[PDB]
Amino acid sequence: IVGGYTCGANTVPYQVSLNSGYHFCGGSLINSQWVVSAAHCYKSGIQVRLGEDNINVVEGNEQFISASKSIVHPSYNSNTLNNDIMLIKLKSAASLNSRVASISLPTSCASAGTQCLISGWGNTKSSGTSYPDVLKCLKAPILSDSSCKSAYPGQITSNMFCAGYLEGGKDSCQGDSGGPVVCSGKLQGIVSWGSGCAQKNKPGVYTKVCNYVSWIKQTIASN
Ligand SMILES: NCc1ccccc1
Ligand SMILES: [Ca+2]
Repeated sequence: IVGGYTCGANTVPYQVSLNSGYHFCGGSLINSQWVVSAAHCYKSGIQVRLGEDNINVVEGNEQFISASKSIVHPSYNSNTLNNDIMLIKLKSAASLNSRVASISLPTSCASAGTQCLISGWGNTKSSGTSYPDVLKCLKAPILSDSSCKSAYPGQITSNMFCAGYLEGGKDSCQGDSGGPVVCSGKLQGIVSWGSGCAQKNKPGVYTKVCNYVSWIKQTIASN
């Protein structure tokens, strides 16, 4: 997250870190057994880390649970990033408490202009590299579809939305991928892609979760 703020420990209780020996992507806990992330975060050998603030210090509220199954969306296209969504099943159920909690799936798609909360442990610099140890947060509005399509001509599908600031300076970044975009208390986006971080006229692009609720619910009911 570039241009954000320190969230505060366990104030984003649905945020997870995906670990393969090191943090590599975020995700969101949607019930006691299942995490949503980005398909482009797929790896074999994922451990899900819940209850984290500092990812390099064991602080006492963590739960570390290995994945038993990953399911990339059937229509994921890694070239275009269309359908950039993946479900991860935990080997055992998480213990839900005030520091580890699920986020609800949406009923309706969020509206342009709504302020959302984006969070992660990704790079904090627009130019250069600095990775934080504690969770960072950013408030950013959903942009109009016409603004989004003008920023990325020929590249925006109906399964994507843009959020952020056309003037630059505040954005998600590398290492935030797969993490949550929460608007009005519901999971509306997944950190997906963009052109760099916090550059002018190049806002972040997010997977539009409201288009996938049927697939999520069917998949959970069968696995
Ligand atoms: N600035 C959007 C973004 C997010 C994740 C990875 C790359 C770019
Ligand atoms: Ca920790």
